[PDB]
Amino acid sequence: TPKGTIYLTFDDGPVNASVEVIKVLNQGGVKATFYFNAWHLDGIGDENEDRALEALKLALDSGHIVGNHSYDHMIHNCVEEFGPTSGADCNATGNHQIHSYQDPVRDAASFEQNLITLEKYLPTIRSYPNYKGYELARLPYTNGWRVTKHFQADGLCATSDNLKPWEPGYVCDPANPSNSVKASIQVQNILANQGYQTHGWDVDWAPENWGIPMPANSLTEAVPFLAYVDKALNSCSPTTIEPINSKTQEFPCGTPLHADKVIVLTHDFLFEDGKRGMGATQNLPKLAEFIRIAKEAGYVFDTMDNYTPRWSVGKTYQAGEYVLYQGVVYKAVISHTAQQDWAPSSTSSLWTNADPATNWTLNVSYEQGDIVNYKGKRYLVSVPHVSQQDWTPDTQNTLFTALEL
Amino acid sequence: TPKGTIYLTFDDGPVNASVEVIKVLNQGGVKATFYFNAWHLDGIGDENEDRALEALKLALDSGHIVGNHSYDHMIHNCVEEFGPTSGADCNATGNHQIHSYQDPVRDAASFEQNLITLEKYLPTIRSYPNYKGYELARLPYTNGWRVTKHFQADGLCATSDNLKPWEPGYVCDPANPSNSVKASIQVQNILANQGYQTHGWDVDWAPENWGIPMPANSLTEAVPFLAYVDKALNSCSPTTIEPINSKTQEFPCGTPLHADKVIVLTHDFLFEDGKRGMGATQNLPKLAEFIRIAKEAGYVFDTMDNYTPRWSVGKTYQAGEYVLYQGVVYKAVISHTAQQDWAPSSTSSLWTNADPATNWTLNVSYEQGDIVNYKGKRYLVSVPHVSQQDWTPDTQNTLFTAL
Ligand code: NA
Ligand code: NA
Ligand SMILES: [Zn+2]
Ligand SMILES: [Zn+2]
Repeated sequence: TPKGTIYLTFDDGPVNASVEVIKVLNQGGVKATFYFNAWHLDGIGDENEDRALEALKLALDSGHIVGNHSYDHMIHNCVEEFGPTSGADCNATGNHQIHSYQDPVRDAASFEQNLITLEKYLPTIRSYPNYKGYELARLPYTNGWRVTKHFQADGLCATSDNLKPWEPGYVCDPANPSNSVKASIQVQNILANQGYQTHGWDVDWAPENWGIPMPANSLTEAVPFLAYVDKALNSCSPTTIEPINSKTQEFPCGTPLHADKVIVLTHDFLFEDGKRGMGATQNLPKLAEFIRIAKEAGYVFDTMDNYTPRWSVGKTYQAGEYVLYQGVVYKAVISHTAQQDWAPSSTSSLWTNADPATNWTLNVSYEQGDIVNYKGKRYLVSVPHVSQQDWTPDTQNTLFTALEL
Repeated sequence: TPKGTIYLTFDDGPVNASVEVIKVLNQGGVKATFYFNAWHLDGIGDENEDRALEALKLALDSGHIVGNHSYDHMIHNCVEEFGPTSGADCNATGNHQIHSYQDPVRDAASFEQNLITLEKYLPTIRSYPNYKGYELARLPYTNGWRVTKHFQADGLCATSDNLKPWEPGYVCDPANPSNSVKASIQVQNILANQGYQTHGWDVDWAPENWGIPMPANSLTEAVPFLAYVDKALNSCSPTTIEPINSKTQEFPCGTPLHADKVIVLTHDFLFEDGKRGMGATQNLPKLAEFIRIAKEAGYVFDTMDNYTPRWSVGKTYQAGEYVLYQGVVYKAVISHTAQQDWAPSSTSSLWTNADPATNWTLNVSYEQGDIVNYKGKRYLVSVPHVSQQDWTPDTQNTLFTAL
């Protein structure tokens, strides 16, 4: 039985480099998750991306999971007017992490636009079970988390209102986060109410040095990176990770769903021979080696659609354990062995709804102090209870108290 | 028992006229369904629409259901280049029904842009249980239907590639529909795979004559319209309705979910004092009276979120009866009484998935000849069976055969 589970996640695809990366994953006998920005398909993402559609098709046909990284990676907030050149413009200024989130509603809508463009270039995409663009997402620049009702946490210094995080004079106050960070929090919540889960990362496989020519060549080697993963295992990395803008300060250390698991973040473009260095030639062998020696050490590889285990007939669940079923998260009320007719639902007494959302819903175990949205108003939970059809916040003055607003 | 159930549906909102209509419903003690086009919120729908946001807010706060009629009512297909004036341009030419659907992928995407814009102007909209824009839709111009696996049917002469239905030389051939109609069928399928249901209508509450100086004034009066509804009840209206472009030729007459129900189609704009006539003054009284005399005649009013009854604990179901549960359609396998811990699902033994979709899914009772989509390929169902996790089409050569 294994040491733990590693989840390879690649951000910022689909681009040309993605193709060889995928092939390498297949040769290594592993699946992975790709959080995509569909603007590359439109050829305006300022990358070698003529093979974008090919790379999307390949990822899906190979059984890899596809999740939502938003349409334009929030570049519409890096410029005054978004257009075909905006990607190039933002790379010129290098202001990706400045004012990255502004209008949380418009920024949230970016993910829905991502859905549209993906289904535009590949009309059959929803026929792929491993297509999870409508369920799994990750916020650009941000190590934030919306997994369960009690497993959520934000990147409180992910983005800035002023200076870049490395510029001298940059200041990060977790207790008084930037307006950009606040906006990104709002984005998290909006996605959660739309049924999305969002995940951050435990370690980042990145250049050891971004300041040199050909920075991609400095990607940590396989063995040492495996060391970093070992240390990450059950060590609440998100709180200790560097740099400061990659931290998840209020991460619920020791939360069950996170035990024995390490989420690896990396980027497709780091594996291409191009403007960032000899990524393909130097780094593809590293990816191949890492997978080989990780399996050898007792690790298994899995994808983000399973990070929360999917409910399955015949398996025994303990009271308090979480599962994922038909897009909804549930928490076991009593220990038992699942059978055909006993699946989690809005009326099941064996399970309660534990989505990381804030809209009032059926069969949720609400605690005192909880706040839910309903029919355009906010309501404070005054009495702990399990919600039901008749007990809507606007008719239950004992359970809920309307707020001003 | 009631004589039947009427479902009032209002299309083409939200606009100024919507406000008073809603009030009339509220005064009448009834709920209704509103299929909206959000482009009015952007102020480019060529109507009195400065109170659009107020009207949407109101319909939701009043308990009315909101469904998806697409962002721009497909006006982007009525012009060469869609823009702020396109609504006006299309009303000028009157070419709405020509080339109405072209690229079905884009046209379907319109229904989704609609979601975005609605949530843009009302960020709290998803906190309304009665907001069903992502689940309930209706295609412009089209009396089409995606209800269950066995209850689907298209408006086969709804739109044209050439001539309008009144023009000389016009012919409608249900067996060889126009490219526009074909595209609209594809749109229906795409929405269904995204989890949508779509509904047509049984009668159309419209001007008796569009050719008079104030056509809105000719809206059928309460009594004669109530007669139309009496006639429509349990007599397969979609097949006999006029004009020809409002017909649903292959509508499943007698299908269980359609029994004792009449869906009324009308438009918000028909109840405004403006360019179409004295809609407010002349017609709002017709609406108010109709409700009164309808209830009196023994009808009850309900909304489209219940057209397929929602699964409820304690109720007894017969084998083959359909319910709606958490956005999915289900069919009872045997007669039973619903109980808390045994709800319809992808693993239930009491129910099978009966969504009107074409993508391969769990717990569907597949029949021989059926065609499903999976990982980019189409498969014929060679052996009838109930689907399950392990029996994916690409690994079960007995159950499925690639095309
Ligand atoms: Na979900
Ligand atoms: Na649905
Ligand atoms: Zn990124
Ligand atoms: Zn319409």
